[PDB]
Amino acid sequence: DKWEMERTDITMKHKLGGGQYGEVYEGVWKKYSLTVAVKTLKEDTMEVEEFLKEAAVMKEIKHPNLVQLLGVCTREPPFYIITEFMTYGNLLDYLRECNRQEVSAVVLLYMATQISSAMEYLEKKNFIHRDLAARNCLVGENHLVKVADFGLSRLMTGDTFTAHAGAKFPIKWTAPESLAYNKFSIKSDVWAFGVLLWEIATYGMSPYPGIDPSQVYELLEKDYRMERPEGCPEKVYELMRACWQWNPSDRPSFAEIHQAFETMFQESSI
Ligand SMILES: CC(C)[C@H](CO)Nc1nc(Nc2ccc(C(=O)O)c(Cl)c2)c2ncn(C(C)C)c2n1
Repeated sequence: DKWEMERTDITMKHKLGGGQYGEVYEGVWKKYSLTVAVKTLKEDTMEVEEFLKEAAVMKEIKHPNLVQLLGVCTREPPFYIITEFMTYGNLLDYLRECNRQEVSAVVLLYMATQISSAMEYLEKKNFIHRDLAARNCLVGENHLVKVADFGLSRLMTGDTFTAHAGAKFPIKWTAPESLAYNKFSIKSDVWAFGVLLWEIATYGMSPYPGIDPSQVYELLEKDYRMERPEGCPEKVYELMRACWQWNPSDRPSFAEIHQAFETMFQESSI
């Protein structure tokens, strides 16, 4: 493909971190004097074909609020996925460490608007994220937020996919039908978006504070939901609650969610 790059085109600068399936490095694409992010493959955590398929999916993604693929190094090991660099790291650490006078209520609305826009695009393009959380959103200059998209899957909007036998999910972000039946759809991303709103509203607090993850399912089925965070506008909390409807079909679409946040963002600025 025209996405293939020479390994020598990039010079690594610094290791940013990395966890589950690979490390992230800050690098420089010398030919364009451009700072980039390089995703490596951690052997024994993820198979080569599963990693190459992630890159194939990213090739098709083009949105201002979705991390842009720049190139890939597949020919031989180690394999790399080269994307644009997001200067301030993940949204979780950013919210926890920020100056709340600078990152005010309007900036929070701005951030939710950008995320919902990326999700509306995935919904329109027949993609599912399956890992929406603040730690998977990246921040750039002037509160620019982009959703990381390594784990995207092709799924016709409305269809439900089933995860593999004995799959582990981050319980507190996972929709009840996904916890109980390993069923994932755009509606399960709507549920996770609800949790992401709560992380934004609390400036990076951990959801279901103090609650045992093994008791979350039973609580959700008995209609327990996180309460309205301090300072959260009731309209924004009504949206979280609409995202947390037990029935997937009762949850709003990302087009409706995006429209609601766009209106509130325009109004708050005015
Ligand atoms: C923990 C690592 C892996 C990080 C945060 O989630 N991932 C991570 N961090 C990024 N950039 C930064 C920016 C600043 C810092 C800093 O502290 O100075 C750090 Cl750690 C990373 C990044 N940019 C594009 N990507 C794509 C690959 C989407 C990134 N993934």
